[PDB]
Amino acid sequence: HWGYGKHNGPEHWHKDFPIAKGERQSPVDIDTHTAKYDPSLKPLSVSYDQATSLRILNNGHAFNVEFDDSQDKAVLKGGPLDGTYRLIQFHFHWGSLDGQGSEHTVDKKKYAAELHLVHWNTKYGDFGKAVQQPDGLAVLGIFLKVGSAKPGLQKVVDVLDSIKTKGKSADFTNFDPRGLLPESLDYWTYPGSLTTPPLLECVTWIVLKEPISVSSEQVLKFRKLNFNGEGEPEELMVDNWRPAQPLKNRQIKASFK
Ligand SMILES: CCc1cc2c(cc1OS(N)(=O)=O)CC[C@@H]1[C@@H]2CC[C@]2(C)[C@@H](OS(N)(=O)=O)CC[C@@H]12
Ligand SMILES: [Zn+2]
Ligand SMILES: [Zn+2]
Repeated sequence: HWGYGKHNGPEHWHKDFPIAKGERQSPVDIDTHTAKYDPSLKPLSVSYDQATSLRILNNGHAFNVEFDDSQDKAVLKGGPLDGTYRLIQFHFHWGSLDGQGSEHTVDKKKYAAELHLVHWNTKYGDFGKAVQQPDGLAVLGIFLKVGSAKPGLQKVVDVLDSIKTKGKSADFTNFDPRGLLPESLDYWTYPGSLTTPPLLECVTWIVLKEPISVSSEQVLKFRKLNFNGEGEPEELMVDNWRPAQPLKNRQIKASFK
């Protein structure tokens, strides 16, 4: 089964998922000097006030905080998008060291981690149908750097020991994702794909310019999670990120000067 090891990592994915070598794969390196400022781009609209988290799960790749997407309780709109996109879940990608971990890079710089808030286009009814569409998903990417602690992330960090291994899950209600956002919503945007199999090219990527800072203690608790399932040889869950892919015939647009 695909993973992030020497024998089943990103380099091996194309065998079971040919689209890994497609025309609009993600992540990609964001060259801030070649990114085009587009004055017609609109401010991003993040409406997370009625968000309803349900639980946190360790899927063997990363951990997911899921939300109730049966109503327009937490949506992303505006920016480069048309219509409404419902938040279904958020997860992270981190490294074994602070110098690596993010999937997207900025002028080749890699951050310690990357938060992905996944939303699907409401015009497609459900997430399953959305992924089969070129504009079915909108993933808000937010870089994480190590420094001061992020208060809004502590509730997440403290429950990880309860889902240490693959398959484990636990209730996780009333978590507010607004505590995970940086001050500015300035962003870069480009058409891409899921960064893990099935690697479907259904994503409008929106990557925030301003990263959030987390403490070394917080990211350390991320690295204590396991890739393996309970009762198996321990393999720490680290470096679950896919490297940058060829931009090909795409242009990264910036919402700010
Ligand atoms: C709905 C299609 C589908 C998608 C996804 C999975 C299983 C799926 O079902 S399948 N292919 O096994 O029948 C498992 C891994 C999922 C992926 C959708 C995109 C996800 C949330 C990724 O988000 S990301 N990095 O922002 O692109 C992380 C894990 C990914
Ligand atoms: Zn899996
Ligand atoms: Zn992701």
